[PDB]
Amino acid sequence: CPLMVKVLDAVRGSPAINVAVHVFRKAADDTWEPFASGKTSESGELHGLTTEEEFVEGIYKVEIDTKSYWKALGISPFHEHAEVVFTANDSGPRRYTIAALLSPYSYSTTAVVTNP
Amino acid sequence: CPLMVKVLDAVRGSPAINVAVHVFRKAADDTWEPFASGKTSESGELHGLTTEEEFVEGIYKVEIDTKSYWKALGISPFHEHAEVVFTANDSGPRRYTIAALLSPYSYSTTAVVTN
Amino acid sequence: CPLMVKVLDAVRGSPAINVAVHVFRKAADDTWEPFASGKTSESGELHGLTTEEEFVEGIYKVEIDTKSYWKALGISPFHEHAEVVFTANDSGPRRYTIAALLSPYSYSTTAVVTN
Amino acid sequence: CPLMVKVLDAVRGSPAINVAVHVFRKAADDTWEPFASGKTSESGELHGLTTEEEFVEGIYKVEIDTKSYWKALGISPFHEHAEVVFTANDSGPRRYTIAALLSPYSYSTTAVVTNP
Ligand SMILES: OB(O)c1ccc(/C=C/c2cc(O)cc(O)c2)cc1
Ligand SMILES: OB(O)c1ccc(/C=C/c2cc(O)cc(O)c2)cc1
Repeated sequence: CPLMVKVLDAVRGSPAINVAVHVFRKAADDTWEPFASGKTSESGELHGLTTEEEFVEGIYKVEIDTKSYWKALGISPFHEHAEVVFTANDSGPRRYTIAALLSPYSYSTTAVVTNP
Repeated sequence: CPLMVKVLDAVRGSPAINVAVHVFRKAADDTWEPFASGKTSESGELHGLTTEEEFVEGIYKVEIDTKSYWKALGISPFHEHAEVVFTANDSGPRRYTIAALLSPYSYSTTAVVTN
Repeated sequence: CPLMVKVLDAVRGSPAINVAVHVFRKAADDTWEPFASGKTSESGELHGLTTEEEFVEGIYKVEIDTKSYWKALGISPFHEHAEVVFTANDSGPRRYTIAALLSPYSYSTTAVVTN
Repeated sequence: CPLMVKVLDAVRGSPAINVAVHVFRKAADDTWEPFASGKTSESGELHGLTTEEEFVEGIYKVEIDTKSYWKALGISPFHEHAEVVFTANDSGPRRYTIAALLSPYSYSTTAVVTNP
């Protein structure tokens, strides 16, 4: 798994389950092209977004749909979503974990980048 | 001052000074149009971005140029920038502070919304 | 004001008001002796804890009563309190702001140390 | 594993490896008694601190030695350590993950609490 997303809920102390995630990749014309999407599992994890072959060098945006997550719990949150934008694989293939910790008016995000 | 942005450095324990910040408002065609911008002060703060009259309900994006900040310090960072996207809502008098706490591979952001 | 404490609420997007805060200084016997305390203001801030003369180098603990804050809101929290333990060091004129951003099962804290 | 600790490094974008962790439990006389200790692995995880039988109801403190971690990397950090204090198992047995994300002048901590 070259790219994994993990989402946690800071209000409930739980994984954030069924969170929609959309990944885009910047194209040659500077537009964002759809690249992959999915939703988090019962463990707050989203695996299988892409493959080693498909995950080439580029600028990627990981959009986490936090607003829909909170609304389903009856909370009206501040943000529309949480976006994570980064250059990937420009020094060769790496494994990326994008983690986010969510609250209704705040979020934290970090990356764990490893060389296989 | 209906909108203020505050940026802090989690590595050095200081305000993040001279950081470029751009604010955009979502247009009817779903495109991001420039709304306001500036550079954070010595206290890591950016004031005077807009006025009560101009800051109507809508979807706004605050883009913080974190990459340039870390590069200026010789530190290789993860993110191209930090983006904060939110809806402004009229529900009594509201002032919005968007705060961001920066590290090379991580950031936190919160909103402090007061009367 | 060599030491200020600022507490924010990540659930409601507001200052955390009327939060009890206790500051301790580590004694020679390795026990925590009370140093200063108060309750955060309407802006989530606690000023006037100490003076330049009293705030000497040493190890300090700031304890924030997060549990009472969440209980007052009907929310069951994880932590008994939030504790921030640090050394004050003389290295030119320093002012310390200890900030904390609170959620029911999580908190972030940072130090803003300036001249 | 009723109690696990996970530590991440926000400067390097990596697990925080070889971080010392000490767990204490409040005794009847209100003193902190040593309960368990260990250090994080190459994945930033610390498993096997305790057992279901030993991890009874109580108030626990998890002390993460962040200062020693940073000093070994040549950084002089702000905090002495990061402390996490919580009541455990007072509504019956739960599984606890205590996570922390570290920077030299800041840290974030969250808990993931699950019912097996
Ligand atoms: O079970 B796991 O593999 C696991 C469990 C918890 C985390 C938490 C990460 C995290 C991210 C943040 O942005 C802030 C924070 O305090 C913690 C990661 C992996
Ligand atoms: O105008 B002020 O006096 C002010 C306003 C907001 C902050 C926010 C701090 C903060 C701390 C964290 O640990 C995490 C985070 O996202 C933000 C600080 C000072």
